[PDB]
Amino acid sequence: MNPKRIRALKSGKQGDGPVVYWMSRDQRAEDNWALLFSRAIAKEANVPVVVVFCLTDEFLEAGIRQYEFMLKGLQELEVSLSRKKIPSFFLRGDPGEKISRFVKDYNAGTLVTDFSPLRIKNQWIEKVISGISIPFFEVDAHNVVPCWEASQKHEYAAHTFRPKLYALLPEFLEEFPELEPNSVETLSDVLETGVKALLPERALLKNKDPLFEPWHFEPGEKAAKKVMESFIADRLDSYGALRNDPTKNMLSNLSPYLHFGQISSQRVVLEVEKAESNPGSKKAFLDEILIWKEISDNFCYYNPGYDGFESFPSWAKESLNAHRNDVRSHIYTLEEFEAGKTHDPLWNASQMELLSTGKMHGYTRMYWAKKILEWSESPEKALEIAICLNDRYELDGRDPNGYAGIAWSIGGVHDRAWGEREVTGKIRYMSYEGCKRKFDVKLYIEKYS
Ligand SMILES: Cc1cc2nc3c(=O)[nH]c(=O)nc-3n(C[C@H](O)[C@H](O)[C@H](O)COP(=O)(O)OP(=O)(O)OC[C@H]3O[C@@H](n4cnc5c(N)ncnc54)[C@H](O)[C@@H]3O)c2cc1C
Repeated sequence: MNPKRIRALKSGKQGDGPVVYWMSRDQRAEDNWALLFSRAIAKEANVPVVVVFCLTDEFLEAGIRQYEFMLKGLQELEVSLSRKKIPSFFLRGDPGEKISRFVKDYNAGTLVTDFSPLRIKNQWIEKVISGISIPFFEVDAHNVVPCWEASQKHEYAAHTFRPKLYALLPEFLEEFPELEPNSVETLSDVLETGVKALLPERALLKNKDPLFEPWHFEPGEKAAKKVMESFIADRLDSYGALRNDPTKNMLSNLSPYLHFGQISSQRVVLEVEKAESNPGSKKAFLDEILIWKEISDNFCYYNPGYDGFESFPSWAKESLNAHRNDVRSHIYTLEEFEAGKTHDPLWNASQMELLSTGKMHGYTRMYWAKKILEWSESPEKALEIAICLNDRYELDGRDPNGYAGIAWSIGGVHDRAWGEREVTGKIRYMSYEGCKRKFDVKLYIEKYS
């Protein structure tokens, strides 16, 4: 219990009814600080707690691979919350209008949401505060250290965020207390109608066969815990020296569960720190789930233009601009990149892996984004192409981790200058020849036709 995890958004008259919790980024019952604080505030106010989720109108911007994954977990979440006397209300529409009408017609006392630094989340918040008179608070239930408490500014490098975050670990890395219980439309409805609207835009093969394969990642809080415990007892020892070999999938595979909030990163760290494994293989894992993951929330929180050329460091903007008029080797289009029609079979295999599984390997995701810059008309055209492709097919898309990693590959955010070659400038270059020495490229290409 720490009061630094909750920040007030608007102060008003405390109502006389139930505490409404606005679930957005953390779709789980266990290990949800925003859910725990909702009950704690409800208990001291002699009022029940209720959880609300808003299905936004932006779902038609992505495929069904993300729609079915999150909705299937919501079906498990509704039953898991019913076992704790907490009613889950699933609304469909704009949050600025659905939540404003829900608070008034339900007599809410205190309305709480979870933290998300993305622009669209701030878009809803601005409209919510314009239609409520009750207190409005938000809780960071996605980061071990609150994003505003870790650093009060945009950190420039990973080696500068590591001392600040690791110093605040003993105050914020704590066990999760139990969520004690209190004292309309079925989800199968919207899942059927939603899929029907996304079917014409589903990615297919030549024989009218859908490209997505949904047997790689089962959604749900239950399946998320099995993936964590399996990775620790079978892959944690080999994560250090095999995280960059996509031929062996020696990764946690938590990104679909982590992005949708189906599992807490603080719970994952607790189980890893209390697991006797290789010393080097462990330190490399927390470096990604603590430093690199929570620096992405830091990137989107303190940079309003996180998806634009303006958020690049000064040295990268000067480097890339001096190479805007350099002759590009090739200029593929959005339709070419989407179906993997480039002359680089390592890039095609990376794009084919994303279409068929919905989760590209960590190493190949850097090579995939940097070649987009090398084959684009302008750096700004690469940002849009990389964002549209990542957010449409990645199960972990539409996440601060994506915009930060896209800014890392194209603009060198949280990176330094390198050799100065044409087009890419001083940005870190990843050659096909350098990839042949790191791992078996012939194995990765043959794994995806
Ligand atoms: C251009 C680009 C786009 C990306 N798009 C996304 C995205 O939209 N959403 C997303 O969650 N990840 C994205 N990744 C970040 C990273 O690739 C993924 O976190 C990782 O691939 C997820 O698969 P994993 O859980 O099996 O990896 P693991 O090796 O198991 O990492 C464990 C966790 O640490 C975090 N993590 C790992 N690597 C990074 C990293 N480089 N930066 C920040 N956090 C990290 C992830 O949360 C990850 O779940 C992107 C990376 C790049 C370079």
